[PDB]
Amino acid sequence: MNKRVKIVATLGPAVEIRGGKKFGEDGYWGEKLDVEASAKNIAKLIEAGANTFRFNFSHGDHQEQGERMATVKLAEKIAGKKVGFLLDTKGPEIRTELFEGEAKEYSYKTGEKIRVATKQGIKSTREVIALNVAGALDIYDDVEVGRQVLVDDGKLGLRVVAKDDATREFEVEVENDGIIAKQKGVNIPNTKIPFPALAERDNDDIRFGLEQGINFIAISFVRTAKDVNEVRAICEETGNGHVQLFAKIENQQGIDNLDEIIEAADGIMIARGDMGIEVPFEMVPVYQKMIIKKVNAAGKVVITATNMLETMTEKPRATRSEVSDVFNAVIDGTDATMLSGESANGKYPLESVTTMATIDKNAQALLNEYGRLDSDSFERNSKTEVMASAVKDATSSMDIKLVVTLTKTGHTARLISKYRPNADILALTFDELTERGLMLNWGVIPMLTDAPSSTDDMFEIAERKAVEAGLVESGDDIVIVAGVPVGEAVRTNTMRIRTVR
Amino acid sequence: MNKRVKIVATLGPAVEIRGGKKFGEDGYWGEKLDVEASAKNIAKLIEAGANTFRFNFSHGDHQEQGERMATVKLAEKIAGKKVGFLLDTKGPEIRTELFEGEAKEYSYKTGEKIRVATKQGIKSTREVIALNVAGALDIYDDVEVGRQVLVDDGKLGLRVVAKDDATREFEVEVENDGIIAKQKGVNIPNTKIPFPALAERDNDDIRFGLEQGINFIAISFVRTAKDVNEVRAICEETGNGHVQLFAKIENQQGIDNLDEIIEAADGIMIARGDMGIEVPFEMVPVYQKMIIKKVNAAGKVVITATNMLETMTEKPRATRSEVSDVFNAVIDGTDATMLSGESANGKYPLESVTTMATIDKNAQALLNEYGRLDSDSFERNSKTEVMASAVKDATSSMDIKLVVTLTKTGHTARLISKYRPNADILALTFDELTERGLMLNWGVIPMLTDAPSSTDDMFEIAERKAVEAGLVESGDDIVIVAGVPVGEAVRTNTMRIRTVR
Amino acid sequence: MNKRVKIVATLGPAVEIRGGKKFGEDGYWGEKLDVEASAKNIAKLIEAGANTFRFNFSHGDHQEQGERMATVKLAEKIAGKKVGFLLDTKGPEIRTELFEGEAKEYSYKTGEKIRVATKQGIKSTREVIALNVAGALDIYDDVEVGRQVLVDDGKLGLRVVAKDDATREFEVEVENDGIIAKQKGVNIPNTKIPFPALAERDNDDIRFGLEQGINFIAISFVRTAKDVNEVRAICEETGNGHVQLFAKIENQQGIDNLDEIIEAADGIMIARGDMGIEVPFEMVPVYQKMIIKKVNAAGKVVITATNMLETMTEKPRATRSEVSDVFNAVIDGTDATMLSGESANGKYPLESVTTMATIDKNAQALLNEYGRLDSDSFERNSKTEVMASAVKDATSSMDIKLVVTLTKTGHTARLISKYRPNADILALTFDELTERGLMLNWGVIPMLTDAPSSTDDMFEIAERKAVEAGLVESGDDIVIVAGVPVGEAVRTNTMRIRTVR
Amino acid sequence: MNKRVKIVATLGPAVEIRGGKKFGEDGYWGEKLDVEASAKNIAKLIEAGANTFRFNFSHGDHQEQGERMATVKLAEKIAGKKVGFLLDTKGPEIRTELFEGEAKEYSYKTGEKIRVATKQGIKSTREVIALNVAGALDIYDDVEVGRQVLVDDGKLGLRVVAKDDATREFEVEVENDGIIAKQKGVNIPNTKIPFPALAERDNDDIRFGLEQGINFIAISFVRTAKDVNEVRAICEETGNGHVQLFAKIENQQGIDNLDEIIEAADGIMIARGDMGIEVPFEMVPVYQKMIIKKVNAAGKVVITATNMLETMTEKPRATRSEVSDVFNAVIDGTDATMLSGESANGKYPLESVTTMATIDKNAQALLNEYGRLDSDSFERNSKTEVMASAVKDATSSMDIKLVVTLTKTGHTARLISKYRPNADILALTFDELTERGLMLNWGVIPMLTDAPSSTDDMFEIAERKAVEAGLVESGDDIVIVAGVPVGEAVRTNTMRIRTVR
Ligand SMILES: [Mg+2]
Ligand SMILES: [Mg+2]
Ligand SMILES: [Mg+2]
Ligand SMILES: [Mg+2]
Repeated sequence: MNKRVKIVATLGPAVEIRGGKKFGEDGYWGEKLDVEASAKNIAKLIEAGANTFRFNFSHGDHQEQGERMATVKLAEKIAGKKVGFLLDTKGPEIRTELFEGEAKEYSYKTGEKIRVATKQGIKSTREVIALNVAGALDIYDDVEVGRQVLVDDGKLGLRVVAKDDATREFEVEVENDGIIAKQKGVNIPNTKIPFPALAERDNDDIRFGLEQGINFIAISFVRTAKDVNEVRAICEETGNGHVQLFAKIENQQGIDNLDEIIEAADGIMIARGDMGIEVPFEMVPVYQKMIIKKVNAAGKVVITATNMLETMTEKPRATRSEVSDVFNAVIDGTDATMLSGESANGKYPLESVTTMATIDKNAQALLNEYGRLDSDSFERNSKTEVMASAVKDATSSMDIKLVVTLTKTGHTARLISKYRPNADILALTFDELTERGLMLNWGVIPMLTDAPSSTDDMFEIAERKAVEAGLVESGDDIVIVAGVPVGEAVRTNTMRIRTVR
Repeated sequence: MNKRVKIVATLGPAVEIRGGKKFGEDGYWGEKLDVEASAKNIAKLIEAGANTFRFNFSHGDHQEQGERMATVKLAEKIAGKKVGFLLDTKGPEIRTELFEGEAKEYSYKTGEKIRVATKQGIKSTREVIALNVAGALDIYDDVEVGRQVLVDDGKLGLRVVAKDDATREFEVEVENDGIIAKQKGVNIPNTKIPFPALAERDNDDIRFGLEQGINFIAISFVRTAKDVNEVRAICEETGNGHVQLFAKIENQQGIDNLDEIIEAADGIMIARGDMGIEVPFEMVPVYQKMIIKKVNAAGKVVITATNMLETMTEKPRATRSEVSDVFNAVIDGTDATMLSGESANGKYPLESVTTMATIDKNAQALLNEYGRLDSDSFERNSKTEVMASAVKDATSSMDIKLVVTLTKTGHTARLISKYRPNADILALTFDELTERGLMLNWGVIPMLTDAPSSTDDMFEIAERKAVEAGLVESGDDIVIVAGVPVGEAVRTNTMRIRTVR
Repeated sequence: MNKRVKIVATLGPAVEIRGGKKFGEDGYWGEKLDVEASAKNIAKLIEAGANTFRFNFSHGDHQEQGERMATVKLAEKIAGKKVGFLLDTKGPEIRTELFEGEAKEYSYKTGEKIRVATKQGIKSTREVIALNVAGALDIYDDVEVGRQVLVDDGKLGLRVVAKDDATREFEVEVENDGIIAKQKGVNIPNTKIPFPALAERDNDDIRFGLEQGINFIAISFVRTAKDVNEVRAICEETGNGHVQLFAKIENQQGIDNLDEIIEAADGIMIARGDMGIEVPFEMVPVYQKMIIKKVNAAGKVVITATNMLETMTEKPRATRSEVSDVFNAVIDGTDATMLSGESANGKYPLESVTTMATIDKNAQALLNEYGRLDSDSFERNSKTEVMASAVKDATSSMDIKLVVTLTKTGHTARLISKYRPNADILALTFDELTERGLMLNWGVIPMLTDAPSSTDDMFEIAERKAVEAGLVESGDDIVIVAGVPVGEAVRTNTMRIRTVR
Repeated sequence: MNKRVKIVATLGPAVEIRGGKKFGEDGYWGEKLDVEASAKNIAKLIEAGANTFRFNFSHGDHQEQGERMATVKLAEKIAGKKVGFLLDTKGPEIRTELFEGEAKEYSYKTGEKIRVATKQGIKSTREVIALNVAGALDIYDDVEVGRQVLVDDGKLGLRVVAKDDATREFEVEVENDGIIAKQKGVNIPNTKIPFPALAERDNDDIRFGLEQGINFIAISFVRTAKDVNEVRAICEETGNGHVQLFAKIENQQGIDNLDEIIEAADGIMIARGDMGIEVPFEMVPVYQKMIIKKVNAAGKVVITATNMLETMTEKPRATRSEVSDVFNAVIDGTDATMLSGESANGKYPLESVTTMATIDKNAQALLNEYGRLDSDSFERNSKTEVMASAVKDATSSMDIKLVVTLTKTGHTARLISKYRPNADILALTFDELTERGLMLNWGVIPMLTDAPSSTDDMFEIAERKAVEAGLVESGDDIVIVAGVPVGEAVRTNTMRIRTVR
């Protein structure tokens, strides 16, 4: 069987070996990276069914990230299977500042009264909490009395009951017992802090990433089309127009402007962590279903991500609720699922990938009977639409082992992908950028080949590759779809059903 | 603007000129056929939408029929358009014998008692009626007391009330006021007169016909598959495998065995004349609809025939009932309509064709909304069915001006024909037998061309021909369907939607 | 076994006995109506499936029509079954005037040149034709050069090639060999002769008719809603609100304004005679199907009329084309079929009815599989529509022998009628006007009974009547539908499936 | 809005107050129960939307359980809303024995070798583990070499590599690092230990429960129909035939025999805990979907249960994966969801109920567009089926606020429940057993009322109750469904749509 649902695995130290020393062993950070040993460990993740690696630019300097990408390049060589490179921007993050006296955290109780400091550069005390705002913004005038400041995944709330113009501070009340640790996430819902469309740090992060060579960018805290287009401008400036941009919907502004953001972007990442704090917690499953449906209708790529298998950071087997969650992400019709901590810094990086894939394959057995995605709802008054519909009805009506595309831009592959055929899709292409850019599209198995001389040659090549890759043998039925001639920039116009000789 | 429903026109004297004298004028039969001027009259029928000519071998010797076929051959050259040649067998006909004293007809009254003579060779009297049974069969032992002998289209009935073994005669009672003319048809329902599967006259008629060159044969009074296969054997023997056989369903045995007859034959002719006498009169519309449905499901050709525009034999304009009748034949999904008397020996042969075509085109504008044929009912587990389904859905979903196919055997053209696309079907072929054999298939325009070297050449040829024939112009969308490669004996597997340059 | 399609039979002399003498026998017109023996003949029509009688006020004075209505009243008492009374208006008819010298008809040839006289009161000559225009209108100023004057069912055409202002005449050319007899119909297509919305003769005809007691009125040559409302006003004035008005669509203005006419009227009569002359002949089947569809969607009654079984005027058995025509009227979803000449002044009035019913019952066995009416197309946002839908689905899903309704206004019966259930509809009512007014609605069997005291009593009455009428026996399933309470003016809201005890 | 999805809450100490002392405070078990104070706390759970309480007979003696049920009886009085009483059997549980020297647990490492003791009565050592098998069964001959013994929720595995016939012990290897605590669950998959269909302890538990008064029984570890029928026998013996039996599918034998078990039982409980250990972990979501679908098709009740909101035992807010899991249980079309530990012994009993309900209401907003259950797939050739389908289509086609049933046995309520109307269902009934037995049926709001005298009275009562309960006001549309007359034992036959006056 072929895992049709794509996997994004966040890379980190959990895979990286230093002087024969694994993550957790003391003075690990002291020793230097063994590139060969980690690449061998990364190769086991690729084999486990990871399709793309995520470089989270919230943590790690350019040296750290760029070296990691160099290791993956060699890991591809060991496994002999390519994968996509995804960069994740820090964006307008707010964190709790460091504590005076190397205090790591403090405990509070409900009813307690404390202050939050809007001044930048200063350290935290138990009595006053200093915020690290990205790009050193003053947020004093942008958060009002009665607003809510949340710390460590929204687990601890502080209600703003007064502002002091004298010190530019917020007087807050502790809503529940909890811990305020240093370097923890801060969220302030139902606010519009005037963060730039593009902050200078994120410009640098992307430019550094584009220089190393990336296939994707996930833009954090996308509020509007403007935020996506400011990144698009850089990609086109640097001669990286092939880079596909995922808007991360992390907040209410993102949901309100979802329609214009989906138009602007090449896909969406459902960022459930930040989203769960910013909107009612019991409403995240509603937005997850709605968002996947609309992105699919735009023919674009959706990633369901964050806390998919949270517990496997610490424990070898997931909870029944995590397994259910990953299971229904496939049944809503997500293109891709994402491991963040599980693969970056947990104790079970390879098992988390193996757990996620096995669930992904089991759900795809139930897609036919239970799948929430419907191809019938789509418009059918255009040549591409009737041609895709005919391919899907083929796979519906017969035992079709494989749909085989020859695609210059990969357009045909995204078209058939969108219709969710009851078959694996071979996407044959003529350049590596197009090959690696198709890695997150549902059911699509990208393969590099030589351009065809003619339509008959095209049909020869398609059968020859699928047979050589071992995907089909004699007696198996395949569908061959293309914009003929493939060399010219024409959209899908041709379909051929072939019994493999 | 392209008549999708085919027209079968019965040929006869009505078009034939003799010493410059039209049929009806004084001593016409004396003078010889002015072939050239006759062919001009047949040419105008073709130009007015006739697609096939019927040679009814019930009337006319071989010299008469063979001459007529020669005239049509020259008529196509005048028109510069080809048509199919259909032979209709006499079959197991019963007729009233000639009258003593050159009397033409006799009048009877209800309650009158008379006799019917089973002896062959003898003449008719007013008081005793002699039957001309095909091949001089004795029917005394095959007709029972209480059976019913019908004369002149079942307009006059005679009940058998007694048999006389001495004279081998039937004592009959006249059941309604009516005329018994000489040479009128005789029908006996609910009987099994043991006529041979193939009678010696019909073997010779077909052999003569096959020698001249015919594309179709209509077998009269088909009771069983056996009757069809006896004719099939001759076609195989003589090297005429390409000849397509229509079973004429003219009787109860034919209705009961319709399923095995449809398997045996290449299509059906609904013979409403004989059928109306043999079955309840008010049940003819039930059998017409049922038969069309089943023949379509077998992918074969159905012809609705007899009294389609009866009154246009005598009068320039048809009745509103006749216009209705031809109209609903198209809406039940007949491949073809047939004029018998209107074109063979009527006063308005050309007007009958013109009236029939205009009705045919009007009905075809209502086929989409009101058509009683449903292509969704068909099985869809095979590559021909999914490929035809995709062609039909294309024409459903877009403005498709033309479906174009390249077919060696014509299989693809019959396949798309069966699915009744909302488009004209250009069927490009490589031999005249295949061209002429496609002439009765719904919506199919057969055209001869050269075989394609390659699949891309195939796509070039299809667009080039449809543009040259004036069927499509620049900007128009076409579908191209084929079994690739066209030279190999493989069924339909390839579909291309092409914007005509 | 219950004829669902209603029959309208035109009454006339063909059934009327005079001094024991049938119509046709010597000096028939001299002798007086033997009412009792005539009523016996009308009784056998009702028994053979006539549901309504048509009094055509084009021919016959008030004395003649009023006597006929009296005979039908006594005919129902002989049959012990009731029927509806339909009056047909003369309307803006044009006829050829009487000939000088008691000449009955004259023969012309193509290319002949003659004149048509616009003066009123004058007689016809062979060389000059005088028109009898209803209400003595001058049509000289309302007909243009190049227009076409048709005589005897549009069988003979005269082209207006010149006008003479001096004599106020049209110079015409005979366009085909044909007869101009006296008292024959005259038609001028593509004209707006300014006939009044309601002419004084038709006001008096209706007033006379309403006085006798009629259930329906067919308004001839309806051009607009205005023409229908002028008649509506009289029905309201005279306390005859219950009279249901059928617009006869006889012309182009009627076709164009069909939408506003269907809103104004209680149903439509498809008048194929006049319509065939006024519109292209081969377009009559298009308008018949379209009109039936729209009238059904308005929940109203459609009657397909004229030349349904033409030949049975002269001959005992119809043509196969006529049987086809009446057959497809039922399959297009006509509520009723109408014999005009066949029952009014033909040799086979009772046989015509018997032939028509037998065809009607045969077609109704094919309505489920082939019926071109679709009740799924109807809007479903209201409680009547969901309630009717549920009744139709009940009859679809189970063997429902009968639908039984109790209706004060008859609204529920028209509702279920509109949805064309696969069941007979017993409509129990509380007054004769409502009983007789339901007689032309498809599948509805009107029966008088006593109002119910309660909903449970309603369910008792419905089962008791259907058992007593012999429509259902023990073990049979029925559906009971009503607007509860039946006494209150409320639309259908209640449905009960009952196994008959 | 009305929570349509039912909630089962497991009751326990977390709600019970002892000498003003809550669970966790030391020497709590010492003090006696305050009945009034706990009932006040249980009343807040009922208000929070708990519909049924589960008494888990694995933990607590008869004194403890029977007192708890007495408290709930008073809690109903405080809240003034009734709930169902569900008893859960211990069944063939295997637990780890107590440890010598009051050792609470021991730590092992992979590769370690230890023995498992099949002798009963004996205590545990670190070197030898003693099993507490229900009813003191010898399992030595029923578990084979190569089998797998799992402890604490299958988190620690021991592979059987040898059997010692001398001591009747299993030689085992530790598969993973883990803890073996005392009184922890033991599972041995792919074994058929010959536990009785009914063990003497479970007979006593049920008989004690039936005496106190229960509405439901959940039978643990159902393998076959036989296991369900042995409990059915007791219910009928004791005059408790109204008690509804849920088979808990906890094992492979249960899944293999699911069809015969669903026939035998009144519903199913998906017991995900035991099931997750007994079958592949990644396959629990597959069995959850399949099981819900089949139970629905049988018209029976399904409960999705175990670890629905696990983390809320310790923490005030659930994980995003738990919220997703509870969300998709509603979207698969579960009748009911279940809290076990969360409500029995966690720190957040009332918040767990409130969390579960809020999720349940949010999912039911998405049931219309995304619901996996389909009413169209059901048979429709029976009176009840067409009547339910008509009710569902009503709610589909209009804004129906409420479906109102009057039901003697509650049959009509289960019928409409099964079709999952887009409306709340008032189930009006005449006895408390029927009222409390309907509490776990999806969307059903049970209410006691007086029997109706007549059908009209029935329609009065239905509107009057729904208006008095505040469920509908003037202008709101309701559907009233019943087997008329309601007093007689007849299945559903009547439907009425009423605008609330
Ligand atoms: Mg985030
Ligand atoms: Mg014949
Ligand atoms: Mg008229
Ligand atoms: Mg369990």
